[PDB]
Amino acid sequence: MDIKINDITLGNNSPFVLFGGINVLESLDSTLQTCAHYVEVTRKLGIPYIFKASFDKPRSSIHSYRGVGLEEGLKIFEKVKAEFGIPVITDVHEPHQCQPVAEVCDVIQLPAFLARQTDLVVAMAKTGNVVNIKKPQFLSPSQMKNIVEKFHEAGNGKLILCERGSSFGYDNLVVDMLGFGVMKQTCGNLPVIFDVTHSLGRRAQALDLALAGMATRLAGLFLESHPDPKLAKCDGPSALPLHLLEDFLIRIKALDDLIKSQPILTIE
Amino acid sequence: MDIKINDITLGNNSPFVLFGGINVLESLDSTLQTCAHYVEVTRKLGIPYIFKASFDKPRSSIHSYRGVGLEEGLKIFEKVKAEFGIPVITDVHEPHQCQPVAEVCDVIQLPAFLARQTDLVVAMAKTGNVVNIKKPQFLSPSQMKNIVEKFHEAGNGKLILCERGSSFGYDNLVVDMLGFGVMKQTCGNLPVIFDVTHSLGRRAQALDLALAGMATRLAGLFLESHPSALPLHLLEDFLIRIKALDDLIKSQPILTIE
Amino acid sequence: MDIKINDITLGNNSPFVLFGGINVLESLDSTLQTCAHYVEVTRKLGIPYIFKASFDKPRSSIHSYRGVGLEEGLKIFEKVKAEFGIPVITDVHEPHQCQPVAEVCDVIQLPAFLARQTDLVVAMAKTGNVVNIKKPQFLSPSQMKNIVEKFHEAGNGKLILCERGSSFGYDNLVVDMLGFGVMKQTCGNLPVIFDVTHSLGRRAQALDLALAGMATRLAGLFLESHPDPSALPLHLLEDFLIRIKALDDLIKSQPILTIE
Amino acid sequence: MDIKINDITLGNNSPFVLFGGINVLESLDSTLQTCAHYVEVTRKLGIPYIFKASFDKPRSSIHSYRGVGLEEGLKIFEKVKAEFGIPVITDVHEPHQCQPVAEVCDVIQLPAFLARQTDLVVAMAKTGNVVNIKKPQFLSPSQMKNIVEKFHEAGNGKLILCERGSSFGYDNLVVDMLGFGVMKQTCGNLPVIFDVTHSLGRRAQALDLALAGMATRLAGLFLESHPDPSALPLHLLEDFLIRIKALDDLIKSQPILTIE
Ligand SMILES: [Cl-]
Ligand SMILES: [Cl-]
Ligand SMILES: [Cl-]
Ligand SMILES: [Cl-]
Ligand SMILES: [Cl-]
Ligand SMILES: [Cl-]
Ligand SMILES: [Cl-]
Ligand SMILES: [Cl-]
Ligand SMILES: [Cl-]
Ligand SMILES: [Cl-]
Ligand SMILES: [Cl-]
Ligand SMILES: [Cl-]
Repeated sequence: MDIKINDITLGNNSPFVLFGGINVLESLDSTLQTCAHYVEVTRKLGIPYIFKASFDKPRSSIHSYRGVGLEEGLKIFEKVKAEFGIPVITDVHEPHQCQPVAEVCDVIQLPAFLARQTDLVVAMAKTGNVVNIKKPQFLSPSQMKNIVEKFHEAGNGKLILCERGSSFGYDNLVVDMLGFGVMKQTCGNLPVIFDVTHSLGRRAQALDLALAGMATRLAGLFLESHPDPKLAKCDGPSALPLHLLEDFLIRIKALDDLIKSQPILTIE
Repeated sequence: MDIKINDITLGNNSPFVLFGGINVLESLDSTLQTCAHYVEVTRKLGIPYIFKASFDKPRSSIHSYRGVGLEEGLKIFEKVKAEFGIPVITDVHEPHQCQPVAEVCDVIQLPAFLARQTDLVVAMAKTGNVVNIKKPQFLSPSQMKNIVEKFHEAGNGKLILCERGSSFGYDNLVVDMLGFGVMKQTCGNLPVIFDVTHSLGRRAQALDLALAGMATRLAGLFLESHPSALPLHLLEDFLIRIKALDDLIKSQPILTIE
Repeated sequence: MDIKINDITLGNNSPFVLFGGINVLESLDSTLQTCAHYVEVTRKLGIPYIFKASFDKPRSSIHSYRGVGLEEGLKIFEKVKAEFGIPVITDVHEPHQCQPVAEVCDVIQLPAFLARQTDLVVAMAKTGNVVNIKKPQFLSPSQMKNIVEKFHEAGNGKLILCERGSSFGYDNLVVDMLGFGVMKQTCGNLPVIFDVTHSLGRRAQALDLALAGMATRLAGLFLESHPDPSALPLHLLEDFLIRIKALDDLIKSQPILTIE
Repeated sequence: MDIKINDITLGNNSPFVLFGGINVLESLDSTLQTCAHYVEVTRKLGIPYIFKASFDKPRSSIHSYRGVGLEEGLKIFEKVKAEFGIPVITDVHEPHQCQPVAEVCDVIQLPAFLARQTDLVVAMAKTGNVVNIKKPQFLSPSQMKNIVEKFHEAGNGKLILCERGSSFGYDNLVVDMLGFGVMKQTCGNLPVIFDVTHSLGRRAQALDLALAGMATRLAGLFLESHPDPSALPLHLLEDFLIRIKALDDLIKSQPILTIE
């Protein structure tokens, strides 16, 4: 099943869509600057693109920076849309936020941590917007159908499943490449995308992991990069250096183009 | 570090406290009847007891029973407290709930899935109530120190750490019995309790697992019962065993291996 | 199902048996000295005791110490048995070793890393000796019935199942305390014992872990001790075992409670 | 580091080599028929090829078919080499087997289950043959360096590291795609290959898993087939390999990008 996000076609047998940006909104200028680089690179290479950012980071330490908030975040997203003409994605945290965020933001994201909170799921469903569901590290690929069921019952079937790794002992994640296939098979072939950033604790391996994931035939890649850099723990420890964006994406796109040009081979 | 909950002294070198009750409040009478059974059994045996129940089930299906809700829930807890003269514990899911729930409920519980929601942690901290922190299946015993830090930063140090198992592959949980010690050593010897019910698959294994856990020298046992859950009629036979073991473990000085 | 080892009754509802000793044999004197400490303490407390040691360490690095070897190892074991009149246990690594080792050693042990080696299982089985099966970190409790079936087919039912923890991510073990019961239920209630030593992170945690395991109602406890792989400090042996026994006596004094 | 195996260049930046064959040798006839198909397909597509088979299955249940055995096994291998002029690979289980197996078989394989058995490692190293090290499901990628160090100490540096998945709870494996990079970085960029067959549960997932692995830039792919739970249907080999080769050629055409 494909989903339409404005001009973009999202689906497991379509050219991959980049859901790309930064961990959290810092300011209007930094946002436009970082977004512009993503927009120029994506236009150059011909990759469908949706700008990603959180306006709030609700797990942040008490007196540490957590974002700009809902009011100024939505203002920044409005400007990104007006300036670049692209779709955007952000995450929602309380049921009340859903309708107003859904007015501006084209895709609304269910945090992995809140993935089981029924009122949030219902509230998101009611908006009618495309929804990105982050798969929790503690949930099996087959347990995702229950979240999908819940959304369907609440009357919204435009769902994206986003992989971010699974708990592997203490203080460690592993990405089960077989999980992509299980989610395709058991959730009606909804678009599946890969959050390579949050599957990682360091950036050196980001390309190898991304390429492996995309080799499995996916609707898209979800990725964060540094902005106008805030070094000491501000951008996320696995964020890609922004200047490498082109060199990175050119390889992802070449791989994706190859996989998608070959018909699906059933092994029976 | 010991914590006072009315007359109860809760601590890792104190007689174990039973955090016992049901999954969700359904009706006043049903709650009173089941609570009465716990109260009678625990007073008979001489085990400090705190009655547990949720007033809402925020994660259950659209097509399921989701509880009596806050307003009704608090009324029931008020009645439980007045009738039996015991403390109670419930979970909270939203910052705005904390102050009203904390007016009635002696212990307020941070749900595992919300363990890292800062706004909730702050709102719970501000009540000044004793807090029960549910340890998520995906967090290491070391990572728990970070939640404890948040609470301290928010001005509340009356914290309980509650073990409920850790993720072990897909759809399976294992309880790392070493994690109790790691939490004790790294989180300032705050009270550690064991949620045996949510650690389990089959109820058949509940005594064996509860005894294993309590053998590591813990402040309390957290369990649910039903007339998954322990059958309510077996509560006395079950508690006799836990108490015998707890009393034995606590009668022998901590043997430090070095 | 109980197993008799000379005058010892080993079983999941009998007083726990201590399988205790050292990692590797080094010399006669040192072996007698350490066994003497164990024997003194276990005789005093009234705990059935079986002395454990390897004669070989086949995974050790090339330039590391490996033990005294088979021939010298058996002589030491003969001497240990002669002096103290207790049963002994050692591990075997090759089919040919099984018969001569079994003539001397009361319990022979299948190493975790070789637990699936059919020819080794067959040769151990044929001795008719009591066998201790070390559960591998990568095997589930229900996969152990496959090892048990193998011993049965080869004609030996005097089997002990020995828990030592399970792979938990990279570089960590966790002991699933529920696994004891699953092995009890699906492997015909064979004696289950707990290797607390090879389960462990740092020794400091040995008492807490041993007590947790024994709380589940087990046939025995398996530990190694150090000079004073985090073995127990030898000078703490008595204080340690007083607590294990006290707990084991309490658990065993109460009839099994079926939860239904 | 590259390894020469006859005319084949094996390395993490060379065209991928296929280590392909069957679980176990049953007869010469059946071996030749299956190998013939591999040879034809790999020749047509231009993929370097090494035929794989075990002559023995040391972990099978007692009365399951265990393979033809060493003597008959080496004869079959000799005929494979004579008929097709290709290199071959097989696994060894005892030190005494190593020199005679190494005479015939170009690559000798250390089983996952025996990975830490020092005597076998040493006996394998002394042959001077190319060695495939199977990574155990319970060893971390950084623990592999210790096996490599042993082989280096015992005189052999022609080593291949073979991924086959890691323990993930009970009776489940996961392949950590990051492990390939970690092995390359910490073990001197030795050739790393991927056993998709043993990593798997249902054969339906074989292509996706294999492509994912090879996307990480590897020296080779390791698989079993069968005319027709995990083995690839022999008739799909061409279609399968067309896709692996297309992905491999692309990845290997692009300069390594280090994220800095
Ligand atoms: Cl995110
Ligand atoms: Cl956050
Ligand atoms: Cl998560
Ligand atoms: Cl990482
Ligand atoms: Cl609860
Ligand atoms: Cl719930
Ligand atoms: Cl949880
Ligand atoms: Cl060893
Ligand atoms: Cl093991
Ligand atoms: Cl193999
Ligand atoms: Cl085998
Ligand atoms: Cl293995």
